[PDB]
Amino acid sequence: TRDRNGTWEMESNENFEGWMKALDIDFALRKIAVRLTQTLVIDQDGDNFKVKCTSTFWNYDVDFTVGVEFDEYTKSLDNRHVKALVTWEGDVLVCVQKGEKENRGWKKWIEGDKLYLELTCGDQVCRQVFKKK
Ligand SMILES: *C/C=C(C)/C=C/C=C(C)/C=C/C1=C(C)CCCC1(C)C
Repeated sequence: TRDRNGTWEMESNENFEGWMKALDIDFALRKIAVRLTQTLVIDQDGDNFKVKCTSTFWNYDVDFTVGVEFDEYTKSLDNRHVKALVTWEGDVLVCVQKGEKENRGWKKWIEGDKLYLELTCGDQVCRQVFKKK
């Protein structure tokens, strides 16, 4: 399915520290973030998405249209400008963030009841799994 709509509660988070370190997020901020429980809210309407990842201190929001490049400034993360592009590869939602870091982006799959998110930077992959609330 290409559906991603819903409220998604994190069940597992693998190598979040390694991925934050690959982005050069400062150590002190990584220590605050690393085991915060995350909720991911996705609103999807045709090509248009609004994605909100929320925690206690610390949010990450992005809105985009599938197939339309957009500038992203990761102000609450590593504070870089990337040219982002989200597309479908079959039923996989794929984002490439072109910029300083190589292999930077994310992918979302659904399998069973569950949303699988892989965040990449350099040689690091962070694997998260969410259940729909
Ligand atoms: C499709 C879903 C995506 C791309 C969600 C990405 C979520 C993040 C990059 C969240 C990052 C966060 C940190 C690096 C610090 C802790 C706060 C978070 C969880 C919002």
